[PDB]
Amino acid sequence: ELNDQLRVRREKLKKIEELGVDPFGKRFERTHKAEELFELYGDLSKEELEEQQIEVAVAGRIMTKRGMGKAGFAHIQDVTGQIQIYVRQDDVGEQQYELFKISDLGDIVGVRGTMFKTKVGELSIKVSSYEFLTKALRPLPEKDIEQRYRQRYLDLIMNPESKKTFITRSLIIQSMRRYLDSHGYLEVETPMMHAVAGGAAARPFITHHNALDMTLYMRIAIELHLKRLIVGGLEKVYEIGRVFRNEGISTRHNPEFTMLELYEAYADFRDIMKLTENLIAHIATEVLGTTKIQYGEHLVDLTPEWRRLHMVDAIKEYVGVDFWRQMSDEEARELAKEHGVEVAPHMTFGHIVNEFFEQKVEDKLIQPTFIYGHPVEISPLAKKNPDDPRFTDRFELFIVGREHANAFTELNDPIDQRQRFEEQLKEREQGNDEAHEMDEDFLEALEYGMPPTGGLGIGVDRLVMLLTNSPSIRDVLLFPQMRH
Amino acid sequence: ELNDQLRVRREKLKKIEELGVDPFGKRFERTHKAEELFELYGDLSKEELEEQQIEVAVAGRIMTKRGMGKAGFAHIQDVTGQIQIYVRQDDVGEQQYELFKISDLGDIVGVRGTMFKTKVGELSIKVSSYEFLTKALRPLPEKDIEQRYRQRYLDLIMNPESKKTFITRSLIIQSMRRYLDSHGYLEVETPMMHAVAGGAAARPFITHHNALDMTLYMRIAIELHLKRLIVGGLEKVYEIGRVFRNEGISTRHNPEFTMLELYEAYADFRDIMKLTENLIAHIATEVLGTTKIQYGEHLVDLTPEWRRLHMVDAIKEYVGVDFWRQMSDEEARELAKEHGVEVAPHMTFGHIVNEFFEQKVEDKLIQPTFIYGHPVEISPLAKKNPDDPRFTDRFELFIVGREHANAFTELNDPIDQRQRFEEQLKEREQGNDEAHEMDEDFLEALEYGMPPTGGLGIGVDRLVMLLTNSPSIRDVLLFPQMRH
Ligand SMILES: Nc1ncnc2c1ncn2[C@@H]1O[C@H](COP(=O)(O)OP(=O)(O)OP(=O)(O)OP(=O)(O)OC[C@H]2O[C@@H](n3cnc4c(N)ncnc43)[C@H](O)[C@@H]2O)[C@@H](O)[C@H]1O
Ligand SMILES: Nc1ncnc2c1ncn2[C@@H]1O[C@H](COP(=O)(O)OP(=O)(O)OP(=O)(O)OP(=O)(O)OC[C@H]2O[C@@H](n3cnc4c(N)ncnc43)[C@H](O)[C@@H]2O)[C@@H](O)[C@H]1O
Ligand SMILES: NC(=O)[C@@H](N)CCCC[NH3+]
Ligand SMILES: NC(=O)[C@@H](N)CCCC[NH3+]
Ligand SMILES: [Mg+2]
Ligand SMILES: [Mg+2]
Ligand SMILES: [Mg+2]
Ligand SMILES: [Mg+2]
Ligand SMILES: [Mg+2]
Ligand SMILES: [Mg+2]
Repeated sequence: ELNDQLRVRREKLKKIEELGVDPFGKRFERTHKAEELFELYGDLSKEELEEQQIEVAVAGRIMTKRGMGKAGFAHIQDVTGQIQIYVRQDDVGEQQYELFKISDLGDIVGVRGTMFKTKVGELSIKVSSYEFLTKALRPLPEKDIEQRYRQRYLDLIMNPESKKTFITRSLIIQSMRRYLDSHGYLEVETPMMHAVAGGAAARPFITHHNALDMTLYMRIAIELHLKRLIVGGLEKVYEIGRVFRNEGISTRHNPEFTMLELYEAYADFRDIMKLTENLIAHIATEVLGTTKIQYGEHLVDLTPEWRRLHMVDAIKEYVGVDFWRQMSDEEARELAKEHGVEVAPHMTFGHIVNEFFEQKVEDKLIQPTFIYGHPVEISPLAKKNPDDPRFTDRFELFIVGREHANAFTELNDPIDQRQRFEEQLKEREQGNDEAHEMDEDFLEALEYGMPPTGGLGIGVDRLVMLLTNSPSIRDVLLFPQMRH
Repeated sequence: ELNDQLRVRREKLKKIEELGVDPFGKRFERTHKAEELFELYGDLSKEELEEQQIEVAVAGRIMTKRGMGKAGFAHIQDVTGQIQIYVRQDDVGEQQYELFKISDLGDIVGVRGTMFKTKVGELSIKVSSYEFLTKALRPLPEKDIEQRYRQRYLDLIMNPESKKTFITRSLIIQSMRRYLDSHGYLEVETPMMHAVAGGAAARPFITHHNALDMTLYMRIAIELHLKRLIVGGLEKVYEIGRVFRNEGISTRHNPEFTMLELYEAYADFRDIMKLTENLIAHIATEVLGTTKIQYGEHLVDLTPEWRRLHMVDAIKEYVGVDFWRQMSDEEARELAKEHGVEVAPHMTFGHIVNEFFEQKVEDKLIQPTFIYGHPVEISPLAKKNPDDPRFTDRFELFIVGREHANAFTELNDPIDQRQRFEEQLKEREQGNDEAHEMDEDFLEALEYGMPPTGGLGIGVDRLVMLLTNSPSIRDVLLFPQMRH
């Protein structure tokens, strides 16, 4: 097992050093990637290749190897795929051949040679120069799901498919910045360490600054500092960055994740709905070529315009209870009991409406849907709806049964905002340890005047999951948080 | 007094509501920015303007106001600048004119009207519709440095040159990603919360995950996880993200900053030198239009190729001391005493060489200089130079007397690497509380084989300071860390 093959690999390490070669290599110049070779010469016949003597230089990890006396084959793998190499002793010389023979699966090498096809028609490289680049002290794993996440590098090597999800992830984010940049939004960087962790309902990670002897909280949202920039007059700003929440992991939750937050002065949540469907459609179109995608067993149509549905109307359609009716908190609690909806001590009418939605409705929303009108009690930073103040002009985007975005007509009334924070502090006294805390610096900012604004927050990891048909967030994160 | 002004603004808020207006506004559609207006017709005589009746719609903060009677003026400011508005009671009507009259400096408004020039020919908007958008409860500052950092929004409103710095910052980062993307590097996101804080010599911020009951350290570098991706076979990766160091602030230090870390398989530190100068020169050319820049009292030429200077040769040129000669630790300590170079208990020849450089040489490196050959003792993750192993194939980029980048031919030998960490542990016991920790997970990764690689780390904030002629990092960070 270990120390077994391990001792052998250490032994070969010394043998290589004794042959006057650096077992960990120097720089190496390549001319092609494996895939490029196939694209360019894959359809040429054995004869055509012999007549063109195309010389190339490539490098990669040895994945397979078969020795045959004075000559041998091996498949080396680079970031684009595998290419077979053929090494003959009489061609590369005794010294280089000795290096080929001592080479192990896992070792990394560089080669120069001419393109040719074997009798089975496999495009290969007839090696003229064999360069040893790096000795692998451990063998490639036996070719479990957890190892893929615990040791991502092994996943990337053994499951060539896996890298594609991450390449696509980069294209998704680049497409996102392209759209926002071209539409006038300024990409900014605001603090990730806050005096007060606000902007969302979540438990924060607490830390300490030694030199300044100060308690800091990793940000649970980007909202409050971006709003300060709107007060500052920047008008259109966005930030795609890490957010941290001290909470358990799930197929859709990781303690550190990437969120897009953006704010636009002079817009309201209806404008943000349009921006959201356009942005996501733009991304899907550029990256996948279409807005009609497959996710799990669902055919999801991301083609704008998406469905708009008030949360109360959603509960009426999917459950049957009509919360448009003015009722007491006690009446709402009774309904919750009758319909199997779990509620907490601090909850009143608004919280209960939301619980009805989350527990009995949201998982049925497969096609992109803008659920709007969130009760005021759970929307401390959103402006109340003018017609019915029990609700706010806020919406959440639901796709394949989960929330992908959250946005609102931002609350810019400082007096109302202070009141919302006071109500949140009261909720905390009643058991809601996720309630928003007071932020006087933020209220001060609002007092200098924040224009009417439309704000948006998108879970980038979740969007990447949707567009790559990944069932878990652990599949779109290179190094997801692992349990002890 | 200020207290008096607050009461007044508080009462005006009530009078506006009494006028049936939402004092915090609704969405407002605009057609132009203040600067666009001047660009499109800042020279068009009042005649043509009067004939064309060019209707426009803008919005912004009232910075100045003047006039009495049934006609008045005001200068509103948007993200691009200021534009004078002319409001006449006989045009907008009684109710709207009353709103104009009650409007305070600081309040935000939207207007629709036609372009025109006053007697003095000042481009202005002849208002046809006056929309009150937001009441400022606090007065704008009457037209302190640290105060501008504490309330960045006030700075952005009162000082237009500051906002430009941040717009330029975004352009610099955009230009950086374009270059890297176009040169084949894959943009990735790796963990910011680590089991073991490694990749640099620095004190970490410590935190705790409750549900997992796990101690986590905010990353002090991005290196170790990116190296895992190189083992993973990704070949070219980069990440521009936040890094956290539990240390005091300075003219070029903030507890959380942005760093670019990049790794390229099959390249060495010389290749990285070229990449670094080409990248920075590219960004300068794109953003400033030239590689000739000004920083403080210095004229800095960023045109490649930059000077390459070995640390030992730099000390010889500036201090008159030669460290190429083989010498004992005591001989080095003797030289340190003679030249007034402070040293710590855990220091030997290698550390002392670096102390000579940092204490007597670095501040004089104004023009871009690649200082290379750092002693192995202070380079635990860099490969030793083949000809003189007392030094490593590492370089730091110095410009205007400070370090902007750190890079090396990566140490891919797992056996050597473990030994480097062991020597680091020894130093920690000798008083070096910034010594690197023993990362078994990282060592395991190298044991599967990491190809020869060239790595780079650039302080983005410092690069932004350089290209925006900002004397402090506090000038290029929207919200720099404030003291208590
Ligand atoms: N820790 C947990 N473990 C298991 N189940 C849990 C759970 N927390 C909640 N659930 C369950 O998931 C369902 C919905 O819960 P909700 O609490 O209503 O929604 P959420 O998934 O927690 O996102 P959040 O409400 O915080 O979004 P936010 O606007 O702040 O932020 C904006 C966007 O950021 C993204 N986002 C938020 N948190 C994220 C995370 N930790 N990881 C990745 N993305 C995240 C999302 O796209 C979100 O729309 C319910 O069944 C609930 O019980
Ligand atoms: N906190 C402090 N306050 C006052 N004086 C101090 C100080 N720390 C050091 N000094 C003094 O500055 C001079 C040089 O000290 P050094 O310790 O050699 O320089 P450094 O600025 O600390 O860069 P470092 O070595 O940590 O960067 P790294 O490659 O790891 O990482 C790669 C790149 O990241 C950037 N970077 C590193 N730390 C940063 C930070 N905290 N903020 C912004 N950028 C940073 C840089 O561009 C660096 O090249 C000496 O006089 C020293 O005493
Ligand atoms: N929940 C959150 O993280 C919010 N800060 C996302 C943005 C909502 C609209 N302002
Ligand atoms: N000291 C640091 O932060 C290094 N991780 C910067 C990169 C050096 C080259 N690998
Ligand atoms: Mg949550
Ligand atoms: Mg939610
Ligand atoms: Mg949400
Ligand atoms: Mg430092
Ligand atoms: Mg240094
Ligand atoms: Mg440095």
